[PDB]
Amino acid sequence: MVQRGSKVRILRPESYWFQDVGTVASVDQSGIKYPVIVRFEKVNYSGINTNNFAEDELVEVEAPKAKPKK
Repeated sequence: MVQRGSKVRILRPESYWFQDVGTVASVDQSGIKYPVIVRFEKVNYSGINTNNFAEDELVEVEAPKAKPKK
């Protein structure tokens, strides 16, 4: 589940930030090309920092917990 704060991988071959984990800034539910907003640290050929992606084009890859079960 992609909430505000969860980091996800980018699966958009068009996005300069392919194969990189960004952070979800906010989720808009009204009708846009990318309901979920993602943030990055690097830039691209256009010189951007934040963009918008769809949840289906993102994978959840947060730092796993170091404690399966005691």
